[PDB]
Amino acid sequence: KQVSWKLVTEYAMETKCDDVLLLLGMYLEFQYSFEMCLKCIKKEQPSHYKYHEKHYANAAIFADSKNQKTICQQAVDTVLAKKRVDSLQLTREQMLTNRFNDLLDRMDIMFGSTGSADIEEWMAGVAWLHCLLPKMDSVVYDFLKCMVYNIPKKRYWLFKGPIDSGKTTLAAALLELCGGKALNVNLPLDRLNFELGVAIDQFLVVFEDVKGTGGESRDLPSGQGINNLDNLRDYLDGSVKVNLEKKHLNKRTQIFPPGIVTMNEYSVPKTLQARFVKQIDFRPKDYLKHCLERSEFLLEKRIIQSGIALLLMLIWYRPVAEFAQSIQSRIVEWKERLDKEFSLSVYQKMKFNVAMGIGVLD
Amino acid sequence: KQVSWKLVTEYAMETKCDDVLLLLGMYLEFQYSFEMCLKCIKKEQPSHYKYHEKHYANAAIFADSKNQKTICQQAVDTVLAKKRVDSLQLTREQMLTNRFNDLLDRMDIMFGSTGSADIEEWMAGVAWLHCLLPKMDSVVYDFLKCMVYNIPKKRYWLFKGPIDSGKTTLAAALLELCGGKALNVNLPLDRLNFELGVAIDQFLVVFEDVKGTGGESRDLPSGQGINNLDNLRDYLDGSVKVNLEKKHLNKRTQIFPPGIVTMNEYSVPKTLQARFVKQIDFRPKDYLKHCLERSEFLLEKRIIQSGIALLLMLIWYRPVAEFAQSIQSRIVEWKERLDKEFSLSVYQKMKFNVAMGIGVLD
Amino acid sequence: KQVSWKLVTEYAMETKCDDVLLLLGMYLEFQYSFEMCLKCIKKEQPSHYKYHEKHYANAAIFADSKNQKTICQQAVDTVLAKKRVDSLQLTREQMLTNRFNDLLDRMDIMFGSTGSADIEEWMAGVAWLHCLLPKMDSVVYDFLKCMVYNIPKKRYWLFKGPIDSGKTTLAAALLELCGGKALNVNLPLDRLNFELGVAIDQFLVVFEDVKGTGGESRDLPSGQGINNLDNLRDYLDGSVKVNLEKKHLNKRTQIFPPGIVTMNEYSVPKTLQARFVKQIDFRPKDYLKHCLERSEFLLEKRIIQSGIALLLMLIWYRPVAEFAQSIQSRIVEWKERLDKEFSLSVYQKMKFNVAMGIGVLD
Amino acid sequence: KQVSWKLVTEYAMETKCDDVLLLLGMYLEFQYSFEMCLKCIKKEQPSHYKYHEKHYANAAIFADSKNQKTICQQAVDTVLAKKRVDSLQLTREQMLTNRFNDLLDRMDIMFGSTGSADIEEWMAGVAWLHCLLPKMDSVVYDFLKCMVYNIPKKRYWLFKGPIDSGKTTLAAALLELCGGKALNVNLPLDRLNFELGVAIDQFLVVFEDVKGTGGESRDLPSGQGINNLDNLRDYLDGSVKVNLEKKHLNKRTQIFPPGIVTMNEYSVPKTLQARFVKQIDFRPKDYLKHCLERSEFLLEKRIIQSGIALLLMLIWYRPVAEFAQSIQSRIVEWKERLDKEFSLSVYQKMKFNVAMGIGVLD
Amino acid sequence: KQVSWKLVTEYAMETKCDDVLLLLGMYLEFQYSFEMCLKCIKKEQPSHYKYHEKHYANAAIFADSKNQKTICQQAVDTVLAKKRVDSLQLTREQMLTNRFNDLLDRMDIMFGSTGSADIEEWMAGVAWLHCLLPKMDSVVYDFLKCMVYNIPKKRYWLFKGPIDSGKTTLAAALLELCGGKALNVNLPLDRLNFELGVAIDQFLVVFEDVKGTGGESRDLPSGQGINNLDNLRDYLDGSVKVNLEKKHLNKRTQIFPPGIVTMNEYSVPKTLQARFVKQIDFRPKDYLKHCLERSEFLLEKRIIQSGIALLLMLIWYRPVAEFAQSIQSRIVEWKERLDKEFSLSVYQKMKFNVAMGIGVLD
DNA sequence: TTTTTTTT
Ligand SMILES: Nc1ncnc2c1ncn2[C@@H]1O[C@H](COP(=O)(O)OP(=O)(O)OP(=O)(O)O)[C@@H](O)[C@H]1O
Ligand SMILES: Nc1ncnc2c1ncn2[C@@H]1O[C@H](COP(=O)(O)OP(=O)(O)OP(=O)(O)O)[C@@H](O)[C@H]1O
Ligand SMILES: Nc1ncnc2c1ncn2[C@@H]1O[C@H](COP(=O)(O)OP(=O)(O)OP(=O)(O)O)[C@@H](O)[C@H]1O
Ligand SMILES: Nc1ncnc2c1ncn2[C@@H]1O[C@H](COP(=O)(O)OP(=O)(O)OP(=O)(O)O)[C@@H](O)[C@H]1O
Ligand SMILES: Nc1ncnc2c1ncn2[C@@H]1O[C@H](COP(=O)(O)OP(=O)(O)OP(=O)(O)O)[C@@H](O)[C@H]1O
Repeated sequence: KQVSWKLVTEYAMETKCDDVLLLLGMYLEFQYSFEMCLKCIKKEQPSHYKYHEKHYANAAIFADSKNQKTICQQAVDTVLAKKRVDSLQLTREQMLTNRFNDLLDRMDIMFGSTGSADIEEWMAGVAWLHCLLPKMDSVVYDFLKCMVYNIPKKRYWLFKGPIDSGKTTLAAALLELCGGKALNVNLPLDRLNFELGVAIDQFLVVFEDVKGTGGESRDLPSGQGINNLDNLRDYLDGSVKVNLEKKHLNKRTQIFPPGIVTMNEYSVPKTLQARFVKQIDFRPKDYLKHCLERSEFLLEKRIIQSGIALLLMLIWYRPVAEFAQSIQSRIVEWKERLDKEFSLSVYQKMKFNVAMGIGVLD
Repeated sequence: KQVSWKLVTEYAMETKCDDVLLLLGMYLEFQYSFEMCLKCIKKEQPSHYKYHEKHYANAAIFADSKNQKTICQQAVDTVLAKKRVDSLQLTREQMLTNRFNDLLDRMDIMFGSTGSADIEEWMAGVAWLHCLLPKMDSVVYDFLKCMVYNIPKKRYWLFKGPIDSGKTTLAAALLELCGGKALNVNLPLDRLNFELGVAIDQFLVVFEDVKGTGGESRDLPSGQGINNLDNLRDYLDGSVKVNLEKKHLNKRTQIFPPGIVTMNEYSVPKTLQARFVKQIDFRPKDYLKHCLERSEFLLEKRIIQSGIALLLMLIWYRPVAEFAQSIQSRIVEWKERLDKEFSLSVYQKMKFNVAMGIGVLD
Repeated sequence: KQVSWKLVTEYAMETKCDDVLLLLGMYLEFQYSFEMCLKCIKKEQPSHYKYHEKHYANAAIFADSKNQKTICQQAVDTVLAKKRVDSLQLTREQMLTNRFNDLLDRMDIMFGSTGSADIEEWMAGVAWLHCLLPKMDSVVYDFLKCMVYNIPKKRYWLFKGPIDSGKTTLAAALLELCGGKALNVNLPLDRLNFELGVAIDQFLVVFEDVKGTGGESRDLPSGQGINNLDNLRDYLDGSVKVNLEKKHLNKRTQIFPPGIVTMNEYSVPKTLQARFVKQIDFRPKDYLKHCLERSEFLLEKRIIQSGIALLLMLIWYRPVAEFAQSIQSRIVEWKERLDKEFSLSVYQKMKFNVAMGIGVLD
Repeated sequence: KQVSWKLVTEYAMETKCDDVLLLLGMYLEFQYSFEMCLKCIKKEQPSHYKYHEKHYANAAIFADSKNQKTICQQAVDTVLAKKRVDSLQLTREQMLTNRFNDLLDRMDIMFGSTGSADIEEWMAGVAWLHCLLPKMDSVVYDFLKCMVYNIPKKRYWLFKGPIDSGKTTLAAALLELCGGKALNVNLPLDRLNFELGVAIDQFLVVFEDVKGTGGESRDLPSGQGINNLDNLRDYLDGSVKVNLEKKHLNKRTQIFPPGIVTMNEYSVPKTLQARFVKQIDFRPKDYLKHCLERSEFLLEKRIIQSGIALLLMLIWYRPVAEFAQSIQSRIVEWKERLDKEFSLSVYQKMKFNVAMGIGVLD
Repeated sequence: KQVSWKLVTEYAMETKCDDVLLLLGMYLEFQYSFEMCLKCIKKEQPSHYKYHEKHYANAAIFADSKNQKTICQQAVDTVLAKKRVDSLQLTREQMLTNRFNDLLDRMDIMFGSTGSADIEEWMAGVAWLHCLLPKMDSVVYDFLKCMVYNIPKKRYWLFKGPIDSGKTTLAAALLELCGGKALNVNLPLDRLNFELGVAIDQFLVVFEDVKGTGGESRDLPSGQGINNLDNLRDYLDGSVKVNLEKKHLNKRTQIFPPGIVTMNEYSVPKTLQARFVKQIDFRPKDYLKHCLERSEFLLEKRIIQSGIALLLMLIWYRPVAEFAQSIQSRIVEWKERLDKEFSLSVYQKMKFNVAMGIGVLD
């Protein structure tokens, strides 16, 4: 009798697991009899309780194997290969669809009866977030389209505002929605090339709080970020491929992803501002501050930064046809649930409440 | 007949051996006759005497294997896998339960029939610790709670006071209770960027004495930390995930852990000052150090900076319900032992000798 | 038939051999017929003549094997594994008496009927040696106690003094007496990461003649060595475990060994002086030079370097009660032997020759 | 009927071969019929023609093997193992006694019937070398004795003086006589760690023309060598065992070899000067150049660089009693052979020609 | 049946195949039937068409193997091993004769009826080369004999001249003539250690265009070359075996080859100046320039750089007597071909054209 | 995995 390396490879695929120890550990759990498994009876972790019965017989014989890490390494290679194929063949449209489908799957758990989350608290987050900018959901939808099209030159958005104007909050939320990375170009010009290597194969990137010079008039400390950027023109426009470092390893060539730039109100050289479409800017607004102060479970649960919160806002506001055709079925049922759960006047209470700067969950 | 790899792996799981060499050495000890194993008869180490008879026959065959380290490598992977699994499938509350459970196991054996320390020495330790700062047990319990929740921004406590004021001393014990690491930022900014990654997968972190700049106002050596820290604000508040830098080494996207700052009395820009939940002051105390020299077994045995002394201190003050709900069983069992073995009056005598700074024992 | 890996492993354990090439060479000597072995006949090395007969058969078959280095690798692992086990489970006393026993055993040879060197020379060495300092025997008792008791922060000693003050010599004797290890420091801190690997599982370590800074006014060459060590405060203080590198292997984490450091009389930072129990001066008591120049066998034989000279010094001065109990009869036995070979007059005659800087003997 | 790994190992021992590729290359040559082997018939180099006919049988089957490099590695391991066992257990006198036996064997071939060079040209070279320094052969005898005794901190000789004074020349012949390695320390320290790795198990080292600083006043180009070397006091002193690198090898711990430093006359800091027991001040000597110009065969055959020449000098000059007793039988024959083949009057005539600066011969 | 590893090794041997990928690719070409092989039928490369039909069947079986890279590894190591053997066992003269066989083989193909070299153009090259310095043929012969003798500290020639004086041109031809490699010492001192690695087992080296300092007096850019090279003084002298390394290889110890240094008019330190046996001063010359314009087939076919051009010059100018006895017969045949093909007046007309600054042809 | 590169 023999271990089926195939069945392990299935488990790795179905779970999208790609750490050889994470895989090895979880498969070994299945050696004990599913018949009595506490995690199963407690319906505790889906990547366990969905699977324990299926894999039981193979996991038992795997537990005797003299070869365990070799099997897991071949299984891990299979999952990395799948990512590699997808990265080079898929449309950007499909990638976002995949990313969206995964978030909806995790929301099925969070707000399922087994789940711990409260949909009303998360919806309170959407109201506060929606209030942050006029026509927030149109801003979000425009931004998403822009990333999916990745049209050259028309690729980069600028976020301006004072400290605590929320730009870092929203950037993080978008980055959690789409997937991507942040970068810090305030560095001197030697470190920069290794720094930029981070972007390789990412869907999206973000430039955090760049520093100009002479803004210390406005008490904004000087730095070189702008002067670095104003010499990175060819990366921003995305019109032609560039070579990206990574430490020790060889250079690789691709188009530098689209992205977002964030700053306090330093002066922007006219050369650089031409690189941006659609400069958004942010004020402070005392009532949002007072509201957070009276509904701190938002922050304490990290709701306001979540990609899940943005997805909920899109479902609440956008027409179904705006979603990619595959997920439209899941979109319909989530609209259905949300319509069933919040009658609109509930949401009007929440919005009106935030406008009064009182605690959104009155 | 041939070695059971499974039995070796059970022993590794049961004894939580991380190290291939440590595993190999101990398992080879079992090859001699259990039926007169003198180490067992001397009841020296549980890791041997609790297992030798059970593992004996397999250990005999193990000695003749041509392949020994390969068996041990796979067994060690099994233990490391269990860590990685738990590290992604638990509440912070569960982790503390496990941490405390294990320490209590050590107290059980250490103060057992093997009786290898006098509890009173630790109680003098507890008494010394408790007199350091008002309601010292509450300080532990509330800082502890604070670290369990990891609520954003409500995350950093400042410890301040002169040289040799015990701030370093306290943290070392407390960090040993919980698990985590120290850090330094008295650094030109590059060297900050090579520290950061030691925080990876750390439950908690601590800043060693921060050199502020311009310290020579106190005649303190100036160093870089104060401005660096304000220029690190988000790592404090733990609002949004990041990835962190050792030299070279790996990271996985996570929030920067909560923590503690320790300080000789440099200034703070109220920007950085606003980042904190608490200030707590320190000094040497002169009767107390004249007690230490009169009480030196405390320091010889290091108990003064054992987290065990904190665990014991908590058990003396806090009520059973205030504890991890299953382990509450063990809590009463130890409260029974402690309250039986020690009246409040004997504690008051120690506490009084502590108060005099005379050697705690009389 | 086939090689027994067991018998090779026994030889490695029994010799406590440590290097895989050394073992391979050592064992292959046994392949020749025992009956005529010249090394056996003329009793040159215990490591050979004790064993050739016992291992001849297995050595003959070993000499043919196509796997010889693999066999030796497993054996070397077995010796290393025992070291690792003992490093955790033993008391610092138990370790120290193990060390002393091997010295006693060697002396049973070196003054046995073979007795390959003449105890008078060694005692003359011991004379020059105790004559180096006030209370030298008591000073070493204080040192040894300190190293067993292994207290944090109060953990290391400093030697200071001119070129040829002898400080390095005394360290080398204490290093051998304990069986510690020695570490360079005058290097960049990346390279350090693997030198420190030698400190894994050692009773003790030493650092040497560290290049200070600003020394040039005295011709004293400044260097990175001092400033590098400014960082390493936990390693010195022994406040918590640190992980250490080892090559083609796991890293491992433990408290860093206690130790000492020596210097010629550089500057010292006020922050680091804070972390040594004891600082010791050394001087050109030039008449000692005059003697040794004229007593050269002591130096040629490295007698005044030998840890044996200190073990002899200890056997002379200290009461058997001051020794660890288990060996105490061996102390009597050797004490008697020296009394049966010497008297305080004889020592004091030699002592006075050293005091006179005249050749030790008349 | 497969390859005998034993016979391959035996050949490697006989030849004293370390490089696995050199071993592989030479052993393959034996695959063809020795019966006609031109390298045999022309008796070209002895490491072939002595051994070919014996090994041919096994060399044929070796040539078909699929494991070839693996077999050669094990044989190379055996040679390296032998060097390490000898390094620990022989007296330094024995090492040199064995070394002299090898050179004497080569002199049997050099001046045999194969007779590739005549004894008079080397004896002319001896006269040239003895003319270089006052009491040359006495200096040779002193140096050997110093290296054999290996007295700690009295281990190093400094060769100093202007360019083309001959210090490189003299160092070269000693290095051949004793066997050892050259090292260059002028390179940056971070590279240097692996340079010293070559010194493992070596008898002797020579550091070549390290560069100082400040002698630019005379145009001596400045460099790092002195400062690098001054980090290495320990390695010079031989007081204590130190740790040595190799690529992909863990550190070896041993005492670092003694030997020679050459310099054009930069200044030596006191701390470094203190570590040289002797210094020799070479000087340019016009008539040598005019002799050399008319004695070209010396340089072409590299005669004055051979340890062979120094051995011939010692045999001409020293009492038989100074040689280690085992060799003295051979010394008698070489003394006889020399006195047979040369008058003293010829040697006197030669040294006169040298003294005149003329071509050595008339 | 099974792959014959011996036959692949024979192919590698007979093609001198140093690179494992190049070997693999070419051997796999043979798996198709030679009977139709277009590379054979169009006689495109001799290292294919000579061998295809012989190796065919073993190529077909090799094409199925699962070990293909391992077989190529073994074959390539024997090619490397044979060079390693030859490096030690040949005389420098006999090496040079082997190299001349190899160039003379290539010349049989080049100037063959097959192939395309019109020897008229190459003889024009000899004319232009013979103009560059007085007594050109004597200069080349003197260099060759110097390289054979390899006299210690008389090993290096220095080429000085204005930029554009043919100095790298002449070096290029010598390097091909002798075999050997070019090095760049102007690198930063860190990289330099791996640079010198390529010298291993090479016969000759050239240092291109070393920058001095202060030559900005002529607008020579300054750089490190001269400083670095004087740190390598030991390597030039060639008396003793230096240590060399390549990436991931442990060091090899050998005598560093002789060679040429090229530079513009920088000042050169006395120490480094003393290492050169001969200096040659190149200069711009208008007639060569004006000739070369009207003679550009020389440059377009690189005749002026080729070692083949120098060989033709030697064959023209030097007696049969000066070659070694093995090649002398083949030299006579080439002398016969040249004298038949040309005549003095034809050649003299070329030199006359060049000196007149005409195109070489009229 | 070390090593090389990074890091110095
Ligand atoms: N309208 C607002 N008025 C006042 N405070 C606000 C407002 N919106 C958000 N904040 C506060 O700002 C805090 C910090 O948010 P965030 O880091 O995203 O801002 P930011 O503008 O990007 O800041 P910075 O430039 O300092 O990084 C939030 O946690 C919230 O408490
Ligand atoms: N309150 C106290 N009473 C008695 N002794 C104390 C007290 N505080 C500290 N000391 C002594 O000083 C030692 C050093 O304490 P610690 O390193 O924690 O102080 P620190 O304030 O962090 O010092 P520094 O700022 O100088 O680094 C303690 O371990 C203890 O021996
Ligand atoms: N009292 C003394 N007077 C003179 N010389 C002494 C004295 N004590 C020791 N020495 C000499 O010191 C020499 C070297 O000893 P050692 O290396 O231990 O000294 P050190 O002070 O550590 O020197 P360094 O700092 O140079 O390494 C010995 O050979 C010995 O002869
Ligand atoms: N004392 C001398 N007088 C004259 N010529 C000498 C003398 N010694 C050496 N020579 C000549 O100088 C050449 C180089 O000698 P050598 O390399 O030994 O000198 P060095 O002083 O060590 O030089 P450097 O410091 O430059 O390396 C010898 O080959 C010989 O031709
Ligand atoms: N003496 C000369 N006078 C004028 N042009 C020449 C001369 N020699 C060669 N040239 C032409 O110009 C170039 C100059 O020579 P070369 O290419 O060898 O450059 P270099 O300046 O002498 O060398 P390097 O770049 O190594 O310092 C040649 O390639 C050739 O085309």
